[PDB]
Amino acid sequence: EIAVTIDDKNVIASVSESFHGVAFDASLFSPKGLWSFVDITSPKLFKLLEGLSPGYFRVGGTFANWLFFDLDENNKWKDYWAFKDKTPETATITRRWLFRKQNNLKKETFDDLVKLTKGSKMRLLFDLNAEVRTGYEIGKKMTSTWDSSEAEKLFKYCVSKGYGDNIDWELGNEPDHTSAHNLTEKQVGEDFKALHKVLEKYPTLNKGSLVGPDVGWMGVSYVKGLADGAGDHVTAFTLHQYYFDGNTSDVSTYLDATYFKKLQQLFDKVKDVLKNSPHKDKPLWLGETSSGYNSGTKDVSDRYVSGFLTLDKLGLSAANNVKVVIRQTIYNGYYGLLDKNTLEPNPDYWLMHVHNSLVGNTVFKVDVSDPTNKARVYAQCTKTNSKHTQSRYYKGSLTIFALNVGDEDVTLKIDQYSGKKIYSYILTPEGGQLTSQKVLLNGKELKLVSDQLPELNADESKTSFTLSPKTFGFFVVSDANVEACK
Ligand SMILES: *[C@@H]1O[C@H](CO)[C@@H](O[C@@H]2O[C@H](CO)[C@@H](O)[C@H](O)[C@H]2NC(C)=O)[C@H](O)[C@H]1NC(C)=O
Ligand SMILES: *[C@@H]1O[C@H](CO)[C@@H](O[C@@H]2O[C@H](CO)[C@@H](O)[C@H](O)[C@H]2NC(C)=O)[C@H](O)[C@H]1NC(C)=O
Repeated sequence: EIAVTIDDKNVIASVSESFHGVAFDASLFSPKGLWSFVDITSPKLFKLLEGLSPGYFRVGGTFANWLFFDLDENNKWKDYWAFKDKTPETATITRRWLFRKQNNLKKETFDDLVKLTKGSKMRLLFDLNAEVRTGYEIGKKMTSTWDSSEAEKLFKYCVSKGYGDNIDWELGNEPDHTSAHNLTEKQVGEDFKALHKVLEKYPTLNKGSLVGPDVGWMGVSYVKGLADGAGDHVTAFTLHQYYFDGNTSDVSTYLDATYFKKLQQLFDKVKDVLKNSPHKDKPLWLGETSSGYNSGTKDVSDRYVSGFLTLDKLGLSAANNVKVVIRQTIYNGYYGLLDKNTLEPNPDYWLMHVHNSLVGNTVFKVDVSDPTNKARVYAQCTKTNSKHTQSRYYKGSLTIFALNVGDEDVTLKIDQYSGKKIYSYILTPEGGQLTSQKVLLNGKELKLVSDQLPELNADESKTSFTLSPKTFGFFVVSDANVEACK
């Protein structure tokens, strides 16, 4: 029904081996530390994160700009206007600042995060506070300089504990959108230059990635500002992306293929802003991404139907040589991968785990004949070393994956592999309901067991590349014997 060509001869991208990531929002902290519901210690969580490994665990977001390591009564910043209650005098001087005062990142919570990420083969990507600044004068002096004293308190603690081998750093978050000090593109460049100079003093903490500036399409000027100011010291540019407002959306929004292209346009805008930069080919990460902003869509974005945009994003990012995709959030909000209380995995968790199991980092271009875009196809090399695929598929195997938001059955006519052996991994909702919170792999429900991931049951009843309406899945062409994959 649908014509599909895969150019399996030309590698268009090579993503990170650590392609998958999850975000742990800094809004999980309070002045007293984590909210009481937050679980970063259950064996269960270690097993679920391992299922997305090797990957990234991002601690960050808007609230990172009022998080304080080991907050006590003597803290340097406690008497500073941006970290006190709003006054008539400070009420109109900021860019959308929330005046939430100070949250506490406790020593033992930072210990637990290092333990969790090390334990799960995840890197800890920590979002440092950018709104601790000197030189500002209310109503007189707009300019202000990043003050590294807070970051160095955490760096000294890391060195004291022998932490660092799995820690990556970023600084601030969406400065274009929310900022006490109205940070400019030039200031963010200067901030990253200054952080890189500090990290030079902590060599055990400076071997991983320094990424920024964590902006979406309205803030791409800050990517250019960061490239100009500190580009020679930045590993990768972190981008943020959401297709729509989750709060005004419903089940139909999550099936709407007109949204797909929003992601491509973000990548095009970044390439354009960088067109006159030595850093035009700097790796891009999605450092914080989901379908709906404003915490997603209640009782929708934690359900099966979230999977369509989730899968399209994973394939289109990889096709654009975006190295890392960090999903907002591991839990909390309506777009959580897990239930925040039970850690029970939502359908998007299972979709990411299956993608992580079957999909390697070498990427090919897929030409698909469907001007409607209701059917989306991607092709990358089968991952050969996942607990699933180890000694099961071998280098040269191709993983094709696809989604179908149409209300028809589609057959992908992939002539060039006609007569090859197909292993199918088809994800459908329990009870046929798009809002199901339970997902079937080839008719079997995916679930844990004494906190163990279930074995993936491949379906060897091949024959064609077909999707039922409103489904997605992966097809491993075990004997594709693709040269680029060897
Ligand atoms: C910092 O930026 C803001 C926004 O550009 C400036 O103006 C304020 O914007 C906020 C919301 O972001 C409004 O609620 C305020 O009423 C606006 N204030 C005005 C119009 O004065 C703000 O003046 C800027 N501050 C400095 C120091 O330049
Ligand atoms: C859109 O936003 C509002 C919050 O501003 C959500 O309504 C809240 O839902 C929570 C439970 O998740 C309740 O505790 C609050 O009382 C609700 N507040 C209000 C003001 O209604 C709402 O669920 C969101 N809707 C969607 C579709 O995501």
